[PDB]
Order: sequence, then structure tokens, then C-alpha cells
Amino acid sequence: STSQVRQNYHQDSEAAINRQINLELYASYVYLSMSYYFDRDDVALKNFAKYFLHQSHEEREHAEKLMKLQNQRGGRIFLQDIKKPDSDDWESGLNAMESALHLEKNVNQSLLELHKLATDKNDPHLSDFIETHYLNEQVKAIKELGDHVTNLRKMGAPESGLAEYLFDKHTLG
Amino acid sequence: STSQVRQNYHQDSEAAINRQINLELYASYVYLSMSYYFDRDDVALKNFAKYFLHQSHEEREHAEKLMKLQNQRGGRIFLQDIKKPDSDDWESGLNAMESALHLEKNVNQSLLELHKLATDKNDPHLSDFIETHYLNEQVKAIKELGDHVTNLRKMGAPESGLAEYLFDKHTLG
Amino acid sequence: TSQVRQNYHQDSEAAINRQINLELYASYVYLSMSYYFDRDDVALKNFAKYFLHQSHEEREHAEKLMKLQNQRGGRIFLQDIKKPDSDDWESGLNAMESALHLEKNVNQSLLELHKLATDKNDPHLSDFIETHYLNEQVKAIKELGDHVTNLRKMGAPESGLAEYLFDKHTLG
Amino acid sequence: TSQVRQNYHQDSEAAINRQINLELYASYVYLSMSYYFDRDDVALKNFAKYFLHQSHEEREHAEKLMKLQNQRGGRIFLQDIKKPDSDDWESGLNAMESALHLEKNVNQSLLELHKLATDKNDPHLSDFIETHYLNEQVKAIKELGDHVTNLRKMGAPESGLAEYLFDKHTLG
Amino acid sequence: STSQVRQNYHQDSEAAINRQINLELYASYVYLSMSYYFDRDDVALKNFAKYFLHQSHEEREHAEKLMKLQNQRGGRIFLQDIKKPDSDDWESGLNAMESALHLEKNVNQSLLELHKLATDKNDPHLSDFIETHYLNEQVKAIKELGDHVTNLRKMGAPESGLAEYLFDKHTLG
Amino acid sequence: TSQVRQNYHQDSEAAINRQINLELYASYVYLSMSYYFDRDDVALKNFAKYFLHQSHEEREHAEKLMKLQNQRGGRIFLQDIKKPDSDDWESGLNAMESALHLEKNVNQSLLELHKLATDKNDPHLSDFIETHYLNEQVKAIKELGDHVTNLRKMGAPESGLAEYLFDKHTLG
Ligand SMILES: [Cl-]
Ligand SMILES: [Cl-]
Ligand SMILES: [Cl-]
Ligand SMILES: [Cl-]
Ligand SMILES: [Cl-]
Ligand SMILES: [Cl-]
Ligand SMILES: [Cl-]
Ligand SMILES: [Cl-]
Ligand SMILES: [Cl-]
Ligand SMILES: [Cl-]
Ligand SMILES: [Cl-]
Ligand SMILES: [Cl-]
Ligand SMILES: [Cl-]
Ligand SMILES: [Cl-]
Ligand SMILES: [Cl-]
Ligand SMILES: [Cl-]
Ligand SMILES: [Cl-]
Ligand SMILES: [Cl-]
Ligand SMILES: [Cl-]
Ligand SMILES: [Cl-]
Ligand SMILES: [Cl-]
Ligand SMILES: [Cl-]
Ligand SMILES: [Mg+2]
Ligand SMILES: [Mg+2]
Ligand SMILES: [Mg+2]
Ligand SMILES: [Mg+2]
Ligand SMILES: [Mg+2]
Ligand SMILES: [Mg+2]
Ligand SMILES: [Mg+2]
Ligand SMILES: [Mg+2]
Ligand SMILES: [Mg+2]
Ligand SMILES: [Mg+2]
Ligand SMILES: [Mg+2]
Ligand SMILES: [Mg+2]
Ligand SMILES: [Mg+2]
Ligand SMILES: [Mg+2]
Ligand SMILES: [Mg+2]
Repeated sequence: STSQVRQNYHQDSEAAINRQINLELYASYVYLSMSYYFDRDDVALKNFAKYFLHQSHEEREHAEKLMKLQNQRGGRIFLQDIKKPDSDDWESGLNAMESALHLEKNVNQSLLELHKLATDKNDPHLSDFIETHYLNEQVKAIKELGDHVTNLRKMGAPESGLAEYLFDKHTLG
Repeated sequence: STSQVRQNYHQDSEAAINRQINLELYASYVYLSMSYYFDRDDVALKNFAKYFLHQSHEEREHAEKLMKLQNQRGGRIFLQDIKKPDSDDWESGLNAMESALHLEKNVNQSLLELHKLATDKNDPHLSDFIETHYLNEQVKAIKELGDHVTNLRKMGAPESGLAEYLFDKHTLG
Repeated sequence: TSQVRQNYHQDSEAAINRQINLELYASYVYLSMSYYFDRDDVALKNFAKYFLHQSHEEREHAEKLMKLQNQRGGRIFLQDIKKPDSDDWESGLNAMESALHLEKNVNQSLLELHKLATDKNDPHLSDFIETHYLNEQVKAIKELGDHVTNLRKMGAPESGLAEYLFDKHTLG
Repeated sequence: TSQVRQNYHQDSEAAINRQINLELYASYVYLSMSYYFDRDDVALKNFAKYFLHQSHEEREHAEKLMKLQNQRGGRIFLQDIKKPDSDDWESGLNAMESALHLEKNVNQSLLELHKLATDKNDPHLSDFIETHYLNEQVKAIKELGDHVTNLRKMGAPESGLAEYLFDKHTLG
Repeated sequence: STSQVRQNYHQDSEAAINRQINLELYASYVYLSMSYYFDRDDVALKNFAKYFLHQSHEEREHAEKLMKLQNQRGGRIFLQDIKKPDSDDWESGLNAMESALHLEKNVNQSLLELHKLATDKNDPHLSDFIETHYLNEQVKAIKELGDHVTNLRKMGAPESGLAEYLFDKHTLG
Repeated sequence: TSQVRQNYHQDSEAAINRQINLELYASYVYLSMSYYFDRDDVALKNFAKYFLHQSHEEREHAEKLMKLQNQRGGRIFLQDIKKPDSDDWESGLNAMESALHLEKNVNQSLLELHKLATDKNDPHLSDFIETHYLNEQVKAIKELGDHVTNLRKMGAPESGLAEYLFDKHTLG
């Protein structure tokens, strides 16, 4: 039966918010995996590790804010398994940055589909919520990752171990 | 290809540490679920929600320290899916505390088996690591949860919603 | 069974109750020694201060074991605290020698407790003993040995000047 | 005879040794009560704090009498500290009632000691008891009576809510 | 005649502690040698020199703490000659780092054998002492040297004098 | 040839390597002396502190000579550091006398090194030795002589009181 607070909140939107919660936790897990890959003694790029650990905690905050939104609107949180990332070995600083760029575009596409649904269901509170707290965050994150990929490629990564070392010091440090 | 840092680190220990990483992340997920259950408008116990959120972040720190240990010893992190918690609806403040008690004793049993393995493989760095950073933390967490369950029961929970309200204010507040 | 109890053998629980009693007994011995040096015919105030501090430390040792018993779900059963074996501690040197003997006795009990914890595969308890008790005992025994050595080298107990000057310069 | 002893009857000296033992016994009762409320199946942390503080106070009462014994030239003879009469204090209310009974017993002992000091014309000792012990006992008994009254009015011991809220609001 | 403080301290443990004192002093001497090699005018890597001098002083602290332990337990210190290091010319920053890694694993192996002995003689004060003050310090030192070796190799050392110069500035500086 | 080397004889370079070893040996002697006074059957903490400070000073002496070797373009060749000639230093007085003998031996080696620098017309090296080593040795020898004198006048080594009081008042 209906939550006493629920108003103008479609059940499709409620379901889509539960899917987005899972996706944000999955992104947190990907970045956690990347972080400790750069902590391996045979990789040993500590500012890559720090950068991705920070990204990982950001994604957990993204998930928690969606959980708060679900309850604010009177929907009900249903959590699902968080799938392990698709790689165990992220190969290089460049490959991890390219993988993170791909991940952030995938998350952005999911947020755009969620906004389209909120628009279709005439839910301006939800569409404003997505715009305010997620859409520009995604644009900034994608732009930053693109910048990082560009610099690593221009410096000669991944073949140049010196390039990744110096990028670790000067851009992520 | 052995890690250049690896010394006196059995492959069974390495595997057991990967299992413990997953279990700590699972415990983080359980407490996250419990937290936002108390944030529901039809539950609305904000200090229960705060308490379990703090516990959830603690478990993530537990997991990250084990990931650090794996790399310190030259083992290799292999992550697995984080299973969703066994309940979506935690029923009451008392039931969530009893469920957390059961979870912490299960994690403690896993840590004790890990310590037995480290002892069997004559790995005093690993057994010291478990003792120092995990075993007394578990004893303290179990004792605190037991205290909380006792007080909730004595106050009349879960039937008395007044009892859970006052416990939220006076013990968790 | 206590809802918190896990991997805690009943023999360990009993041994912890015995150790609580022994720590309280050590607190009582040091209290007795303290006020012996407060007698007008002994009158070594820094010996008195030193043993009173030791007495309060032992009470802290006991209270931490009582906390541990409840942390693990065991149940505290207290027993009489026996009076110390002397009323008159004779001299500064004899009190220090007696305290050395006491601390080695307590250390032996802690080592037996650690052996029990190891035998029962209780690493939380063995870590607790190592962390909070074993090096504290080694430091206490080393300090008392040092004190006994200095008092003997200075000419105690026969030299009342030796005990006076040790009271001022080492315990002061 | 002690070079400081003056107007100090042998009966007073003995009575002071008995009172030292009783104050240590009261410290032990309150220590036992404190850790009872620290059990995971009792779990009233401000009851535990309150009785631990009371326990340390009683140890101070004992030490002050030991100092008095030496001040007057008497000689301290310690005896076993008996264990408390209960292991399980049942409830916050029952512990408070037990502490009230204990404090009135200690007060009766101090009144008998004052009567002895009066009978032996020892005004230093009677003033010592009046100054440092008698009003302390009256205040402690009054406070415990207040606590017992509130717990009973609130519905203890049957109401676990009553003991929980008293732990927070009065002892907290 | 027995020391008045001696209790539960086997003569084999006492001897093993004297051997470990010598090994810690030997490690201090190796790092001292390495330090001033990088101070040569034809090597001239001042932060390599600083790093190894700091390591050298740490090892002297390790030795002094074991001397204190020997007296704490009532054993008797017997010092032996401190052997000169196995090289006079440490060749390169990378070779010094690889040599320090080998040294620290050797010292770790000695400490693990010492812990085994303490365990065999049921000396939990000594096993706790080793675990507390030595074993994790060795794991951290080995992990750090492994990280350093990895970066130097990735950067192109020892052939690249630029690699060692930039590592001196950015990692050790 | 080193690009920095100028007016630096190979005999001087070798003599500097010998002096590095001797300073490290002096550091080892004082380290041994330090922990001798840390034994529970010796137990003179300020003797232990004093010799540990001296030990660290000698390590600084050695490191400054290693820096000098590189400054002048010579090459450091290290040798084994021989263990000290005693394991048991017997007493505070004997340790002080042994340290006096050591410092005069080190001074003689420095004077021979200065003579070599003078013979090879190396004023940078002779100024280095004068500036950083020769007056340091004169001060160290004077201080050790003073200490030996006081210990002897006080009655050491036979008076354990003498060494105890010197530990407190001069080294404390
Ligand atoms: Cl709706
Ligand atoms: Cl709908
Ligand atoms: Cl992979
Ligand atoms: Cl650069
Ligand atoms: Cl190995
Ligand atoms: Cl291995
Ligand atoms: Cl459910
Ligand atoms: Cl059990
Ligand atoms: Cl059992
Ligand atoms: Cl007696
Ligand atoms: Cl006497
Ligand atoms: Cl002697
Ligand atoms: Cl009289
Ligand atoms: Cl009972
Ligand atoms: Cl209230
Ligand atoms: Cl032994
Ligand atoms: Cl032996
Ligand atoms: Cl060589
Ligand atoms: Cl040699
Ligand atoms: Cl010798
Ligand atoms: Cl010897
Ligand atoms: Cl004096
Ligand atoms: Mg981000
Ligand atoms: Mg996100
Ligand atoms: Mg926790
Ligand atoms: Mg955990
Ligand atoms: Mg073993
Ligand atoms: Mg003590
Ligand atoms: Mg104790
Ligand atoms: Mg430990
Ligand atoms: Mg009171
Ligand atoms: Mg009293
Ligand atoms: Mg008056
Ligand atoms: Mg180091
Ligand atoms: Mg070392
Ligand atoms: Mg000097
Ligand atoms: Mg010198």
C-alpha cells in the first residue's frame, strides 16, 4: 500500500532509481579495483591509486544520495548484487583512464535515460534532481578523464613507463 | 612469476584474504541497507540510520585495509560480486540490531578461521595483523550490539514503538 | 549461554576470574607496603608514594580483566582478597625484593593463562594478554631488579643513609 | 611505644583497623556492582559508572584511615577483604537498595567508633570521624534513598524502561 | 649465576637475540655505505644519499631496541665484529635499491626464524616483541623497496641517468 | 682520477679511510659501555645515557670523515668494525678509565693524520682536522679525566654509593 509521502512518483521511476543505485555502487567497485591495482608492488603508482580511491568514494556518495531520494519520494529501496569489475588487471595507467572514461560515459547514458523517463512521466522534481546533482558532475568527470587520456597518449604511455611515472607526479600528485 | 616482495606468504592465506575482503564488503552492504531502512518515512528513526551508516563505512575501511595487506605481502587481489543482504525490510530496530549481532559473529568466525590458517602456515606477520586490527574490533562490536539488543528487549521492543523511539534518542543520539 | 560468547572456553573464563583475584591481591600488597613507609619510625615518603602508585596500577589491571570477562560473555565471580604475607616490611630493600618476587609470581600466572589461551586456540585472549600484560610485567620486573641492585650496592638495609638517599634520588 | 603516640587508646587503634577493613569491603561491594551493570545482559552503563565512582571513593576512605593510624602512632594490621554477599545484583533497584543497606551499616560502625573515641576522651579522633566521615555518610544515604524512591516510583525493577531512563536521566 | 629478572627466557633465545643485534648493526652499515656512495662526485644523487642515511639510522635504532630487550629479559649482550658490506661500489640507484630489497628480505627471514624459536620455547613476551616492533616494519620496508625498484625499472634505469635523476627528485626528494 | 681531486695525496686518502674505521670502532665501544650500565645488576641509568650520547657523537665523527673523503675526491673503503675489547666493563670507574684510554688513542691517530697532512702540504686537510677534531679530543679527554678523578676521590669502584651518587649528580 501507498507511502503517505508519495506524490507524482511513477513506479517506473522508482524502479529506474533502484537500477541507478546499483550502477553507482558498481562504479564505486570498479574504481576501488583500479585503485589497489596501482598499489601493487609491480605497478607502484601511488597517485593513480589515490585518484581512483577518491573517485571510488565519490561514487558511493552518488549511490547514497539516490537511496536518500528514493525514500524522500516514498519509493522503496531494493538492492541487488554489486557485480565485480570486468578486469582484475588494469594493465596500465592509460588503460585504467580509458576504462574509467568508458565507465563514466556508460553511467551518463543511464542518467540521460533516467531523465528521459522522468520527463516522460512529467516528474519535474526528479528531472531537476538528476540535472542538479548528476548531469554536470558526469560532464566534468568525462572531460577530466578525456584530458588525462590525451596527456598520457601524448607523453608516450603505456609503453613509456617514464610517461606514466611523470604523469602520476605532475598531474595526479 | 613470483612477486619480488613475497616472503612466507602461503597461497592458501592469499586466497583466504581475498575471501575476507569480500565478506567485509558484504558487511558494509548489509549495514548500508539497514541504514536506509531506518530512513524510510514509515520507520523514521534517524539515529538508527546514522548508527548503521557509520558501521557501514567502518566495514569498507576493514575491506580496504585487507586489500592493502594483500599487496603488502605480494598477493594479488581478486574481487568477487558483493551479494545483496538477505533482507530488504529489517522489520524493527531490535531486529536490525539482532541481525547485526549475527553478522558480526559470522565475520568473527571467519577471522578466527583465518587466524588458524595463518598459525598453521607459521605466518606470524599475518596472525599479528589479524589480532591487531581485527579481533578486538570484533569483540568490541559484538559486545556493543549485545548491549543494544539487551536494552531494546528490556524497554519492550519491538512492540513498543516508544521504546525504539527513546532508544534512538538516548543511546544512539 | 551469553549472546556475545564466541570461542571462549570455560577454562579460560575460570582462569580470568583467578587472575582478577591475583591482581587485586597485588594491589593489596603494594597498599600495605605503601603505608609501612608512612610509619613515623620508617618515614620514607617516596617509597610510600612509589608503592601507592604501584597499588593503584594493579587495581587498573584487575578492572581491565573484569571488563574483558564481560566483553567475552564470561561471568565475574569474585573471591576474598587475602591479606599480604607480611605486616612489617622491614626495610626499603626488603620491600623491593618482596615486590620483585610478587611481580614474577604474577608474571608466571599470566604465562600460564597465555598457555591456556593458546591451547584453546583463543587468539583474542592471547593477544589481550600479550598486549596489556606481558610487557608491562617485564618492565615492572626489570625496574624492581634495578632498584634492588642499587639499594644493595649503596649498602642497604644496614645503611639507613642508603635508603634515605635512594628515596630522594631515585624515587623522588 | 611510638614516639608520636599521645592520648590514643589501644581500643581505638584496633577499632580503626576494623574500620579500614570495612571501607575496603565497601569498595569491593561497589566494584562488584559496577561490573554487574557492565554485563551484556544488563547493560546499564551509567549504573556501572556510578558504582565504580563509589568504589573508588571507598578506597579513598580506607586510605585516609590508614594515614590516620600512622599519624597517631598506631600500627596498621590488614585482614582479608571478604567478597561481596551477592554475585548477581538482580537489578538497578536491588543494587541501590543493597548499597543503601551497606552505607547504613558503615554509618553504624562509624557511630560506634565515635562513641569509643568519646568514651576514651579522644577529641582528635572524634573530630576526625565527624569531619571526614559522618556527614559523608549522611549525604550518601540520602542520595541512595532518593535513588531508591525514584526507581520504585518509575516502576522498577519490573519496568526495564524505568531502569533504562533512570540510567540516562539521573545517573547520566 | 642467574639474573634476578630472568623468567621464561631460554638460552637459545638469548643467543639468537645477540645474533639479531649483529645483523641489525650490519644492515645499518650496508645502508651507511650505500648513502655515501650516492654522495660521490661521480654519482651525485643527494636524495638517494639522504634516503639510505635515514635507513641506516633506523637500523641502528632496531639494534639498540634489541639490546634493551636483552637486558629487560636478564640475558647478556655479547657483541661481535660488524662485517663490512659486500660491495664498495653500488653501481647505480637501481642496483642499490635491489641490494637493499635483498638485505631486508634476509633480515626478515632471520626475524621469522627468531619468532619460530620464541614460539618453540613458549616465550609469548618475545614472540609479541618481534611481531610488534619488527615484523610489520619489515613488511613495510620490503614493500617500499619493491615499489622503488619497479619505478626505477619502468623509468629505464640504470641505463637512463635521467631516470635515476628524476626518481631522486620526485620520489626521494 | 676524480674530477674534483686536487692536492690530495693517496696516503692521506688511505689514512682517512683508517680514521673512519677508528671512529666507528669508538662508537661501538661506547655503545657497549652504554648497555652494560643498563644491565639489571649494574643499573646506572645516567652512565648508560652518557655513553650512549658519546656513541652517537662518534658516529657523527665518522660520517663527517666520509663526507670529507668524497669532498676531496677520494674513495671510501670500509672495513669490519671490530667488537670492543671487553664485554663486562666492571664498574663506572673502569668504564671511564677505558674511555679515557680510547680517546687518547683516537687523539694519537688524529695527530698522526695531521702530521701526514702537513708532510704532504695539504692545508685544507690539516685545517679540517684542527677545526673539527683536535679540540673536540682535548675537551673529551679533559672531561673524562675530571670524571675519573671524581670517581676515585669519592671511593669508586668499591663504594657502590660513590658510583650511584656520581650517576645522579654529575651525569644526571
Ligand atoms: Cl505517486
Ligand atoms: Cl505508477
Ligand atoms: Cl583481467
Ligand atoms: Cl620532471
Ligand atoms: Cl619465503
Ligand atoms: Cl612465499
Ligand atoms: Cl525482506
Ligand atoms: Cl564459546
Ligand atoms: Cl567450554
Ligand atoms: Cl610481619
Ligand atoms: Cl625494620
Ligand atoms: Cl652489591
Ligand atoms: Cl597513648
Ligand atoms: Cl548471587
Ligand atoms: Cl525521556
Ligand atoms: Cl629463564
Ligand atoms: Cl635455558
Ligand atoms: Cl664493489
Ligand atoms: Cl675488513
Ligand atoms: Cl670482558
Ligand atoms: Cl658478561
Ligand atoms: Cl646527595
Ligand atoms: Mg568522480
Ligand atoms: Mg556516479
Ligand atoms: Mg563496527
Ligand atoms: Mg569488519
Ligand atoms: Mg608456528
Ligand atoms: Mg606496576
Ligand atoms: Mg598486575
Ligand atoms: Mg600483538
Ligand atoms: Mg560514596
Ligand atoms: Mg566509606
Ligand atoms: Mg568539628
Ligand atoms: Mg627502514
Ligand atoms: Mg632492521
Ligand atoms: Mg664525545
Ligand atoms: Mg671521535
